[PDB]
Amino acid sequence: SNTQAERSIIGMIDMFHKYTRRDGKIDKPSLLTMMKENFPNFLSACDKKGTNYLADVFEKKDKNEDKKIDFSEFLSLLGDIATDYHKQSHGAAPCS
Amino acid sequence: SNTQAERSIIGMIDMFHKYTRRDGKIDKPSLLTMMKENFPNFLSACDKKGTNYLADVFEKKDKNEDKKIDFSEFLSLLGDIATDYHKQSHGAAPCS
Ligand SMILES: [Ca+2]
Ligand SMILES: [Ca+2]
Ligand SMILES: [Cl-]
Ligand SMILES: [Cl-]
Ligand SMILES: [Zn+2]
Ligand SMILES: [Zn+2]
Repeated sequence: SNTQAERSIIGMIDMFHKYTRRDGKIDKPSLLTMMKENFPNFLSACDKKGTNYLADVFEKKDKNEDKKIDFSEFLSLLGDIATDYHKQSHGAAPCS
Repeated sequence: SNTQAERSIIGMIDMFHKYTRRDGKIDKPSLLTMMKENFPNFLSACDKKGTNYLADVFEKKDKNEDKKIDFSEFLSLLGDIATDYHKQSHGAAPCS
């Protein structure tokens, strides 16, 4: 029986696999769809602050500039999102 | 209403906060406890392969050698765990 933490991690792999193309990477329109579908409250908190997270997320996370997001770059994105939530838990405003 | 993905991320912050000391970092015995409590099936799969993940995890993840695991180093650990699960989902053996 997996724990909540283990299920969470497995769920992130399964989420990545909803959006990959045949080359095992996520293209730009698919990454935006993934964000809208899985992080809509995160995105809404950004909006309220005047920030359109989807304007630049692909360009910021496509570190090797191959116009795809691979699993390592996907993990980096999740780490950015987690870092925002962590800042919020310390009293920061969202999407700072 | 948060989504499953957003709840997962928030859950990782709350998990980090179960184990921090006053300086907002996780010390070595606490990190091992966190692993045993939250990733026991992950650890058991390692064992079966002949790998004791807890022998070196602290030393591998304490990148700045301050004898604490801060949030950024905690995210790196989660990314290692996710990368293992991702490899498994592609047919690799666990804890490779
Ligand atoms: Ca890329
Ligand atoms: Ca450290
Ligand atoms: Cl893939
Ligand atoms: Cl903290
Ligand atoms: Zn994959
Ligand atoms: Zn904290």
